[PDB]
Amino acid sequence: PPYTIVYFPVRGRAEAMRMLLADQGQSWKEEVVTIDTWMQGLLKPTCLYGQLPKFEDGDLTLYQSNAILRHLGRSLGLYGKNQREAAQMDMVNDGVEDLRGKYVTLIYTNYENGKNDYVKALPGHLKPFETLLSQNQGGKAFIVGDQISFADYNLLDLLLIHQVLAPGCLDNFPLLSAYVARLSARPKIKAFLSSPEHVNRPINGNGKQ
Amino acid sequence: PPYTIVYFPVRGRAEAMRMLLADQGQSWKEEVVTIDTWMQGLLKPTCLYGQLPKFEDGDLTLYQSNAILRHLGRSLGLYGKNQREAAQMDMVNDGVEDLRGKYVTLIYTNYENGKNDYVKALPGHLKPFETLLSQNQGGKAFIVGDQISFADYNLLDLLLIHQVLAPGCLDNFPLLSAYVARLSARPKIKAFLSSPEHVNRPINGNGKQ
Ligand SMILES: N[C@@H](CCC(=O)N[C@@H](CSCc1ccc([N+](=O)[O-])cc1)C(=O)NCC(=O)O)C(=O)O
Ligand SMILES: N[C@@H](CCC(=O)N[C@@H](CSCc1ccc([N+](=O)[O-])cc1)C(=O)NCC(=O)O)C(=O)O
Repeated sequence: PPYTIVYFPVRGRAEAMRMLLADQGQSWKEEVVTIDTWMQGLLKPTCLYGQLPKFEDGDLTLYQSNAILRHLGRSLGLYGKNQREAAQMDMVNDGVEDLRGKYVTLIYTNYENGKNDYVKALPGHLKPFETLLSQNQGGKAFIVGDQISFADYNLLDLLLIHQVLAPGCLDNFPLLSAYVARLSARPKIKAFLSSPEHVNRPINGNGKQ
Repeated sequence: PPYTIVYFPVRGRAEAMRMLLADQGQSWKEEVVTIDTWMQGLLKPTCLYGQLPKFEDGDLTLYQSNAILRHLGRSLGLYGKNQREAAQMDMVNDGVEDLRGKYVTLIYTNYENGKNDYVKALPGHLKPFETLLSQNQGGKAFIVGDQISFADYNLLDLLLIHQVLAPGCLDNFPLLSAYVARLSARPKIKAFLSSPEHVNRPINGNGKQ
């Protein structure tokens, strides 16, 4: 710390790290970049991969949303208790990111013509996570183990935006449903989900959700 | 241990971990799954995400190539000397994974009509790595720190296949060129890169490269 988040005025790839920080009682500076400013072409070229979010831990400057989540999980005790749990949380996060990539393409490239096909293919993309919970204390604890990890925050965030995109996508996934309701109930999480910062912030940058 | 790689008869997303295991003097078993066997649909459903590669490390089974690479780095000491380097390495690997994703898209879904555009845009995608090396000991060591890490193996593999796709794409990147030659010169990698198993394995599933 101190933490600073440089990103567009949307939840997108910054919301999971925001929940994580919040749930851990951490504070951070918010450096919002409007599309207008972005198109000026002054910030983009100074970005490692020419993209946001950009993360600053004071001395360390980072890019790549998942790399940032992993850094936070590792430097905050949210990365499992051993090497086996760490490997599994990664396997989980990788799956979360694959689905997120598809979500983004849909939202920004073919919402109208693709949504119908997306929602229909969604169940087969959620099952792997339902299966992971069943194999872990009947799905009573977390995605991996019994302690909140950076992978949970990413998964939770991914499931929440999908419930918005398709209201009943978790109806056939008991474990995931309760899992979502539970984590959301967590004091600082529930509070984060109701804060104006979050509430007023659009999920995506094109007004689609 | 022991180590077992379950994947199609190609290098693709398994060559980097193989090269990694090779440079560490480690041996492993290969369970080659053919296209005809995969089409039977017996194995696919047993995969967490319905895809390969599948990795077995003793009683630990893993899916997702980058999760597998991270597991090996952590367990074999190829994940930096501290948190700062670990975060930096994930930032690199994620970058490598974004370009790999685009590479696969070109190869499998738009090779003939998109290659020109891809190669023309490639310099912009390689610049970040050149930059990363110049900021680390002037670029005489590795991608992050003074010790080889899982990120190097993934980047090295990606760079090698891009030289096959676009001969001389590293001509305008002195650090990245010398980097490849340097790492490819490592005795164990030098041997792997010329080993029959590696050589006899096509780069991708459709023969295009
Ligand atoms: N792998 C990278 C992917 C980053 C990425 O896609 N970044 C987008 C923003 S998230 C998606 C997004 C797009 C637009 C808005 N907006 O408000 O206009 C918000 C979010 C970006 O920087 N785009 C700028 C560019 O490439 O030039 C990661 O995980 O961090
Ligand atoms: N994010 C996952 C992506 C995995 C992936 O794309 N897997 C492909 C194989 S690598 C790309 C590939 C495709 C085809 C061949 N082939 O020989 O026919 C080889 C490699 C797959 O399992 N496809 C089967 C399916 O989805 O049903 C990861 O990083 O591991």
